[PDB]
Amino acid sequence: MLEQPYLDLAKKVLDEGHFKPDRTHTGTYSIFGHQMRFDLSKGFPLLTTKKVPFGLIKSELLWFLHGDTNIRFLLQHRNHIWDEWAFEKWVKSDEYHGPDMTDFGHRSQKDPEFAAVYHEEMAKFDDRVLHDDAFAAKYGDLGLVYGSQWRAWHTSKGDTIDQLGDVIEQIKTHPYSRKLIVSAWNPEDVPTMALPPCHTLYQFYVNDGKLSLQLYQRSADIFLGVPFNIASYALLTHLVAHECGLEVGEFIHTFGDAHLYVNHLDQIKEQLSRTPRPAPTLQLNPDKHDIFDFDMKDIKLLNYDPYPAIKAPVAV
Amino acid sequence: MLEQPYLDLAKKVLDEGHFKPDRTHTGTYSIFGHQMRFDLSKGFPLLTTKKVPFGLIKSELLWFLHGDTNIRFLLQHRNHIWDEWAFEKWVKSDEYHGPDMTDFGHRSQKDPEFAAVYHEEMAKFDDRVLHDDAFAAKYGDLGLVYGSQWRAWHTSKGDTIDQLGDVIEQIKTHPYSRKLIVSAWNPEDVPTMALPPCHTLYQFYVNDGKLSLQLYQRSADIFLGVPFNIASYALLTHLVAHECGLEVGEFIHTFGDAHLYVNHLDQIKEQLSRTPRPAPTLQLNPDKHDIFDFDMKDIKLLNYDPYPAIKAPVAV
Ligand SMILES: O=c1ccn([C@H]2C[C@H](O)[C@@H](COP(=O)(O)O)O2)c(=O)[nH]1
Ligand SMILES: O=c1ccn([C@H]2C[C@H](O)[C@@H](COP(=O)(O)O)O2)c(=O)[nH]1
Repeated sequence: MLEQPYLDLAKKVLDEGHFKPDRTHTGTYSIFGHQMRFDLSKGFPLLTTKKVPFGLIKSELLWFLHGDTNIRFLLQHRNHIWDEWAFEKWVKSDEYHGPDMTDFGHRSQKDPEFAAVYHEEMAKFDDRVLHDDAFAAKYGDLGLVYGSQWRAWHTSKGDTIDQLGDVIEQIKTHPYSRKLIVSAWNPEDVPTMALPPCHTLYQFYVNDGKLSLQLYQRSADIFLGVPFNIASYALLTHLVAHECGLEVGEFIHTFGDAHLYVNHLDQIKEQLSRTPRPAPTLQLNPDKHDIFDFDMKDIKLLNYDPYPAIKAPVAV
Repeated sequence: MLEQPYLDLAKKVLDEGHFKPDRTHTGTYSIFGHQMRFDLSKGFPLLTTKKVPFGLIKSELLWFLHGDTNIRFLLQHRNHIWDEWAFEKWVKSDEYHGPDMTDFGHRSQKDPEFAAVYHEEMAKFDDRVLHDDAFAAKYGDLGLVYGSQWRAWHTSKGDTIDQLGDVIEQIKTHPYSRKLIVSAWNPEDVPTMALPPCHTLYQFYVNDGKLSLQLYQRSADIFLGVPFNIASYALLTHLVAHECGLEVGEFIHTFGDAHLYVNHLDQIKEQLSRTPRPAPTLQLNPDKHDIFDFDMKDIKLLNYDPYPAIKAPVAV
């Protein structure tokens, strides 16, 4: 089945992943260097052996495509995937005067009541960003996140480069170019960042009128991370193909440190006992072609029939 | 045998590589996305089914390590791998007053006498760079080449970052870091360059006291390119391991566009009829550990017994 490569990665890490301690002191089982491919002509690689929220995937991707860096957009779509990042700044600001939120991420993980005051402050923060424009401009803007890296790479000369916009043009004028590359890694910024890009670099490739894309992910959470990562980039591959009038080829996913956190083993084992169902089909707006001017309604997933979702503790 | 992955790549591209035209109008057979690994504890991956000049590999690598960008160093070691690049500038300079060298690369490929006047001017150019310090400073310096990218990444703030020097430190203080990454791709520079980095990015990884390195090569010449590329990075893996006091793991080589130029098929087929011999063993100076202060004498290849070399026309 289409998603089999993912299940095969989960197995391999269980069988031969060496224990390797990580920064979160949680513990992991990892392997270095792995690659899997998905034939996008066979279907959309959104897992069926477990329910994945495609809505969070499409919204976040469009957010990236717009060159947006402000969370406000996301909250407007109920997408909270990045809140933790903006909320941190607020908490550590001189304007922040409320309950000490030190190590709130896992502190909430170890306190039902702390998580109460914490989920309270968070709910407030999200409200301000949603309504108070000046507050949003100050705390809702992540700054250095995929959107600016893809669409507004700051140059020494003081300008900004639209990597993605330029590459799409190159695909339209030199499809056989061996350097349709977009980077998210900037040695200048990487040192001072909290979490340097996990999706370090990706490359397009065209042949026989088909578009393929290879992604280099330096670090990966097999259980919680990967199911999403696959959907984000397979979707990007479709959008760019659509915009360039090409057929879709395959999404090649290359890994650096693929890992399983020790606290996801029972969950991963369970999923492995499930049998993949046919993959869903993706459908994009035929009339509209400028992918940068796309919105939710322009992308629809069909025939997605997953198994129930699988809950598991995030490693914080 | 140790080099089997390479032979397996050659086969695969012959069997299922789709014809794909390239910028040199030569013609190629390519595949997108491939990965092979070499267990460095089993030997050094310098091909035995064909003779490869390790001297050119060690000198060029040290050149990179020194953060050097001036060809002068290379010529001092009889290494001419980069001449073509510096020679071009000279030819197109206002100080250059001699035979028109337009498209000299392949123009020489189609004229025994042009190649004569051309090899004459080149021999002169190399002499000036070797003796005339001022000329070298002007034409012998490539500027944006691996050495400066690895060891002196120019920042907007006006500084220069030593990626490699910093990463080696991180390996010594946080070996389990999932971001021991060095990039050679700069969106700001890539557009105006003649040949953007083929070796786009590489990543270190440590576990069980062993160092592994994964390389992302966006484009590759299976026949003339790869045999060298493998040696350069397997050697870098050894040097860094040596400097950090770790054992050696494996070199994982990831590819974007792996290709065979149409004019190398008879040669590749011939090599495929050869049977790999045991791999050579690498030996580094035990007393000296600061790899940036290394020189030829500090690295020796043992028991390398290849088959005769295989001549083939370079795609220019
Ligand atoms: O889309 C994402 C984002 C993050 N990660 C994971 C990788 C690691 O589990 C953690 C980042 O820790 P470091 O790799 O930076 O050390 O987040 C993913 O797999 N997918
Ligand atoms: O160390 C090297 C340097 C170059 N190439 C090859 C790849 C392509 O054959 C050509 C570069 O052409 P473009 O890929 O940039 O389009 O050089 C290699 O395989 N190895």
